Amino acid sequence: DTKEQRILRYVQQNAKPGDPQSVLEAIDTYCTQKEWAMNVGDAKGQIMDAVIREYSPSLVLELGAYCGYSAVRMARLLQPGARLLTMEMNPDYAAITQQMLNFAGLQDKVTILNGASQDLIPQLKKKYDVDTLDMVFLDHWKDRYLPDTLLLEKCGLLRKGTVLLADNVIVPGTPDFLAYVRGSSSFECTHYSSYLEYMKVVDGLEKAIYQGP
Ligand SMILES: CCNc1ncnc2c1ncn2[C@@H]1O[C@H](/C=C/CNC(=O)c2cc(-c3ccc(F)cc3)cc(O)c2O)[C@@H](O)[C@H]1O
Ligand SMILES: [Cl-]
Ligand SMILES: [Cl-]
Ligand SMILES: [Mg+2]
Repeated sequence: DTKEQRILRYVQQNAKPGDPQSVLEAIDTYCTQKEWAMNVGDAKGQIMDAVIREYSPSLVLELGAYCGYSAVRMARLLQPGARLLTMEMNPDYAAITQQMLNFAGLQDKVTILNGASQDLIPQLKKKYDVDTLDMVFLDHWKDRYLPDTLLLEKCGLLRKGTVLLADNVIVPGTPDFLAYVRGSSSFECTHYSSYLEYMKVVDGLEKAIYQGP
């Protein structure tokens, strides 16, 4: 058994099917009382909720689902008919995420794509019928934030006004990404200071809005 499987089982044993908030609470409780895990957490999660409500995106991409905590957060706030695509390379975690979303009742709003972002991003247009993305949440390996931002642009998936939202810009940090977006005329950036999930350690989210080529 893995820690990720243990989180899923705790939600199944302690939350209410079809109630996303109960799922989020259960995961937070497990990760605070039993075993830490790299979910975005409630502190940063409340900032993400405020961003999602401000922008009301019709199509969101998440890079790195993990166990589906942030996918539950985001999908529960989507307007009716809006959609989330979430990419997760680890097949075990992809299945956990699918089951988390099923449990929460959010499965009709989300598509969980099992594969690496560098493989799946170039397929979005033709295979997933994407035109452009309204919002992207970056939460995968930190050294892939910049490569994948640049791939998304190459592939034509960013429009003027696409909102990038990046986790962990302080801890662990993503120094190439952060320097790049902050220094580029192609992005307008805002920093939201917060705390690392389940810890009294400063972290933050970066919002970087694409300005066009
Ligand atoms: C290969 C790049 N493309 C990818 N495409 C799809 N899924 C990918 C990809 N990379 C990684 N994944 C998945 O994203 C997840 C990985 C995320 C990496 N995150 C972190 O390392 C992380 C780490 C911390 C952290 C902070 C403090 C610490 F002391 C220790 C760890 C906190 C966080 O919030 C984090 O997000 C996994 O589910 C992984 O399988
Ligand atoms: Cl998460
Ligand atoms: Cl937290
Ligand atoms: Mg993170």
